[PDB]
Amino acid sequence: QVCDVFDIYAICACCKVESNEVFNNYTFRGLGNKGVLPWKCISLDMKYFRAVTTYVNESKYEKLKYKRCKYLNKKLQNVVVMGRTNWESIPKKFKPLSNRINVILSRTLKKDEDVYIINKVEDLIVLLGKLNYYKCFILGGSVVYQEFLEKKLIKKIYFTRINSTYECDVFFPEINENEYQIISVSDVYTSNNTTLDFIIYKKTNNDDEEEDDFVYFNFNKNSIHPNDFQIYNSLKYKYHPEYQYLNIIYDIMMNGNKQSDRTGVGVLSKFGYIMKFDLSQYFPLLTTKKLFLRGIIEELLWFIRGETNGNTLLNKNVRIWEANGTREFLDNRKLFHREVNDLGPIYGFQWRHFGAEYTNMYDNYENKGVDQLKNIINLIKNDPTSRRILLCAWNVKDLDQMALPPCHILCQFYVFDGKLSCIMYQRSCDLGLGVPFNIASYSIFTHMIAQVCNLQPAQFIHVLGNAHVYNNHIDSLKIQLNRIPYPFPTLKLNPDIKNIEDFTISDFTIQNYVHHEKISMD
Amino acid sequence: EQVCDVFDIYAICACCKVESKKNEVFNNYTFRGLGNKGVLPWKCISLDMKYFRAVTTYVNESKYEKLKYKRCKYLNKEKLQNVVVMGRTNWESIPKKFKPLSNRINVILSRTLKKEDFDEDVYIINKVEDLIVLLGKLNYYKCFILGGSVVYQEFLEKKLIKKIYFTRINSTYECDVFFPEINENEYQIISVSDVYTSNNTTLDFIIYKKTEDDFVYFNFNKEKNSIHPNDFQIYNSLKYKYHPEYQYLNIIYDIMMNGNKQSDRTGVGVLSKFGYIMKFDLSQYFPLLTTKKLFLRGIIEELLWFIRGETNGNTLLNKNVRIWEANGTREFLDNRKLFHREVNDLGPIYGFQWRHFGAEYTNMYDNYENKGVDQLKNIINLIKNDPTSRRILLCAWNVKDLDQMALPPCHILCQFYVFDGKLSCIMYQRSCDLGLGVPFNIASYSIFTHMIAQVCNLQPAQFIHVLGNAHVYNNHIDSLKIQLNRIPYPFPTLKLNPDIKNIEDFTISDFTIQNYVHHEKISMDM
Ligand SMILES: NC(=O)C1=CN([C@@H]2O[C@H](COP(=O)(O)OP(=O)(O)OC[C@H]3O[C@@H](n4cnc5c(N)ncnc54)[C@H](OP(=O)(O)O)[C@@H]3O)[C@@H](O)[C@H]2O)C=CC1
Ligand SMILES: NC(=O)C1=CN([C@@H]2O[C@H](COP(=O)(O)OP(=O)(O)OC[C@H]3O[C@@H](n4cnc5c(N)ncnc54)[C@H](OP(=O)(O)O)[C@@H]3O)[C@@H](O)[C@H]2O)C=CC1
Ligand SMILES: Nc1nc(N)c(-c2cccc(Cl)c2)c(COc2cccc(OCCCC(=O)O)c2)n1
Ligand SMILES: Nc1nc(N)c(-c2cccc(Cl)c2)c(COc2cccc(OCCCC(=O)O)c2)n1
Ligand SMILES: O=c1ccn([C@H]2C[C@H](O)[C@@H](COP(=O)(O)O)O2)c(=O)[nH]1
Ligand SMILES: O=c1ccn([C@H]2C[C@H](O)[C@@H](COP(=O)(O)O)O2)c(=O)[nH]1
Repeated sequence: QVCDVFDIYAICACCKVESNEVFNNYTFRGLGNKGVLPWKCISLDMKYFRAVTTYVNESKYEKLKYKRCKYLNKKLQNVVVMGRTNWESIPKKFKPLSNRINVILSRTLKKDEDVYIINKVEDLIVLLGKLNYYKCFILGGSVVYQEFLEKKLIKKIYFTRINSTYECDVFFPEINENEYQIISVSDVYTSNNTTLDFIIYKKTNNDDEEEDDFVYFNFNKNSIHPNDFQIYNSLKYKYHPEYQYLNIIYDIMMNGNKQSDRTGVGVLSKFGYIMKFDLSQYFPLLTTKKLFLRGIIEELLWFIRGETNGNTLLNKNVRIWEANGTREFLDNRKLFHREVNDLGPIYGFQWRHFGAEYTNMYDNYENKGVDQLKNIINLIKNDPTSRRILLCAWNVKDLDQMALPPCHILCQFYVFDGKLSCIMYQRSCDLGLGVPFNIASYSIFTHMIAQVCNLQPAQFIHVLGNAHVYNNHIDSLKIQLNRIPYPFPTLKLNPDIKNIEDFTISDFTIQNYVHHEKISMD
Repeated sequence: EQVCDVFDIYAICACCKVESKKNEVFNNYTFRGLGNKGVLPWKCISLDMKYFRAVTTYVNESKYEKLKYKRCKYLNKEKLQNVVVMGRTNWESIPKKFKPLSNRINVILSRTLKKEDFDEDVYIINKVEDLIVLLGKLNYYKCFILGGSVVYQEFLEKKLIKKIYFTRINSTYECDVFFPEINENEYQIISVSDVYTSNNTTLDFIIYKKTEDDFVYFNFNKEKNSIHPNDFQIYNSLKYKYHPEYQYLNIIYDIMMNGNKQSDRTGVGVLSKFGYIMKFDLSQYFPLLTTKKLFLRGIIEELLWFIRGETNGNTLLNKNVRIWEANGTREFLDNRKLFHREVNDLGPIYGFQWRHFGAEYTNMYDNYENKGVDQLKNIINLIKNDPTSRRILLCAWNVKDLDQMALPPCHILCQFYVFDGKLSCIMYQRSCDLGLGVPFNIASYSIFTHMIAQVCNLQPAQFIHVLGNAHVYNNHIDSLKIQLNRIPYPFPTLKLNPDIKNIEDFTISDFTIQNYVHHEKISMDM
């Protein structure tokens, strides 16, 4: 086939377009608006474009030309192909595209030279056949893209997913998932007030003596069916940060220890993982299934007021703590003298009143115990290089009085160069149902603390102690592992809030959340 | 072109330590024992046999034509098996059932015996040069010199070895023949394996050496201190850095190269990073760092004092353990606003939180029996009676008591994990002095894991070290540059007196560190 011989690739940047809402690859399809780009200026895409359409490997060319000659008969640059409309839109100082053989497909133009013009697609394969070039990149225009994809002349699409909405005239054609497959996903980035990532579609099939040393050092190296993780195992580059979560799921399914549970539910378990999410580049809200945050934010606000009254949450239809406050749950816990939905000295109490005698959920605890939360905020503002900036919910004295002992043992904070990072240590991690919400909670918490200390959020670092997958989440997680993440959304806080106690539900906005379908984990 | 590169001649050996401990010096020549009375110095080390088999039988057919090409070129010409070469004494030592070595072309060096003296499928050669002639006329992948001391010695001196695959057997036996002293300018270590236990010894495997476009695109955005670099020449020369000690050393390198400059308490300045995990397999080795000398008497006395629930610094000072001396002084306590604290009364620190969390601290002499929560007793009962519990945590960070402590704990919490009769331990460290504290902290929580495992009738599995604020002191940088260019030794082992059934019944004499091999003392302070 002619795209393998001549190495014809497409490179495009697609934004989202105006009108639950359902998402798919076609979500990202905006190319142009009235002759020009639909977006202001996205310098990381500009930079990826330059490096991709510029890169040549002279050491690799011998093989390309042999192939090209054998198929025909016998300083290195790439070729770049544009439609006339596309060519028009390009400024001036960049106009004869640097270090690239500029080919222009037009039925109207002809002429300068060293800069080629072609009347038909077929007349590109002729020109390719007569040039020394490394690879051929189609820079498009909708029409150019439309016709090259129709003719099956594309080996890979280098597709930038610009995760924001613009007014658009012209759209990338709908890539058929039967003709092309995604093999690679980049890291997620923030450039010019949008997140974005870089994915690669490929056309489907329808002094190395230290290599033996590797084998020698490997001389001593679960009824899951990997063949069911086909999309997951096929991917070459899984750099999207959502793979930190998905890879842990894969590791527990493949290598996890079979253990029984309180009920006899059964888990696969492992011990000790770290995930790190860059809050400067994205908000890490899982995209491989639908996640809701109103509950999560109300829980955090409830913690921050130091509440222990489950009814405050139930009256707002936040039901996270409902099972933990029933008569039966508290009686099983030997809390015979505890009122229904009185969760005892849990998170909120330990954050605002650590060490105070707990009475009931209605008592006035003002100025009682250690206000750890106010203390960690003062340490951050007045002693940011302190290695003592910890918020601890694990009150050993109070554990038996809590509806249950906290899963989220502590937060530690780190300040460098006006930036705030947070470690949270979780003793017990329900990878299928809990951990996704848990990453979102403490990611939101890191933004709130950062903003009230006039700092920028940097990393949220999640340490997993007992890390388990429920045997009844395994089918749902097989489905989830075979979905390709989308670029992450962004979190906006109302910028007016400079005190940790002044946030309300309306101060929080998730932007550009693109996600696959809700999964019922059981 | 060199004969050893055309014909791909390698040596493979296993060397133990030899007969003669207080102020003892170690170097690569520590591991030199090859044999005793015409057999091996040790009974069975089955993992070394497994490794020897895998190296001497492995072939990549799809790389042979390339090697054929090269050999023909050099000689002026146009199932695949390795060759193995043995001295006659070596051959006679091998049990009958193992001869000739299966799936290998067997070659024996002899003058006294000829081919009529052998029943087996073997080539007899009476000089080194006839080996080279033979290799020139055989189809084979690689050639392994399996020794004899006389065979190794004559193949090294003649520069006919491209690499030595060297097993370091970290135990002492009676030897009468020895591997030649390797010349550090002829041969250099390029690679070091994981550390293993086999047949009640630790061992590792080192290698001496004779002295895609899509990937590029996804790295389009690749950008710190680099304010000492390639002072790490040996560190950076190594290809495979698999010894678990590199978990420690690689974090040091990461902090030096990418660390953030910040002030701290003392005002001495550090390089800092946030969030690391190390994991040590206590079933396979005791991770006592070997790139500098460490002593354990003090850290074991500290641990026993923690378990006793003690806060009296004078108890350690009377055993000549000074770990807590500086945090016990009038000036230290007064600068903490502990004006009403007696000298060396460290307040409600680790041992108090482990035995009496929640009790009102009075003084270091009070009897706190049955006050506060005995967390230590609770986790031992949880491990025995509820082993799948996700609540097996021992926590020293008592928020209420922080200001009463000489200083707040660095070692915040231990979480335990039980599967299949093995105990693992995560310890979370809020603040980690990589150059001085962390080496001791690894050894301390590794021993604790052993103690808890034994008293709950479990075997130790992993000690998992989580580092929060991980820092290198600027005054330690030159000392750590030295340490990082040192090649780790196979780790020692830890034995406990097995008669101890209760966490509280341990004493210093119940602990033995065997086969500690290390580089010399470093003063971290210049
Ligand atoms: N987001 C992205 O990655 C990219 C976006 N764009 C945007 O898209 C728009 C440009 O694309 P769109 O309007 O389709 O225009 P195109 O660039 O696809 O241009 C179409 C023109 O190219 C010529 N042409 C097309 N097919 C042939 C053929 N088969 N043989 C000979 N000539 C042919 C004709 O020129 P003639 O008129 O001379 O006959 C045709 O009118 C702009 O808004 C631009 O900024 C462009 C590139 C990439
Ligand atoms: N730990 C380890 O990795 C290893 C240990 N060993 C141990 O080493 C000991 C035996 O080794 P060591 O005593 O040196 O003896 P060797 O195995 O080195 O064999 C020595 C004999 O081989 C013959 N030989 C050597 N070189 C030549 C030559 N260039 N030309 C002709 N013949 C040659 C001679 O045999 P002849 O006298 O018949 O001419 C010589 O006496 C044993 O204890 C064995 O268990 C051996 C290998 C590896
Ligand atoms: N990933 C990706 N794919 C695409 N195909 C396009 C794209 C979009 C429109 C026109 C062109 Cl030529 C390329 C873009 C966006 O980047 C642009 C767009 C328009 C002009 C432009 O300036 C000249 C390039 C200078 C240089 O590379 O040195 C850069 N992104
Ligand atoms: N790393 C390393 N290098 C060495 N050269 C030797 C060695 C030692 C003595 C004789 C020989 Cl042939 C090889 C050893 C230990 O060798 C042993 C010991 C016990 C059994 C053994 O298996 C031989 C048959 C198994 C097989 O290969 O099929 C090999 N270790
Ligand atoms: O914030 C939370 C609270 C709970 N869990 C999950 C982990 C376990 O499945 C269970 C806690 O049960 P124990 O570990 O207390 O037995 O709830 C979380 O993942 N996150
Ligand atoms: O067991 C210990 C005790 C102390 N430190 C080091 C870390 C810090 O450099 C210092 C205490 O730091 P702060 O209290 O200032 O965080 O002691 C350790 O690494 N481990």
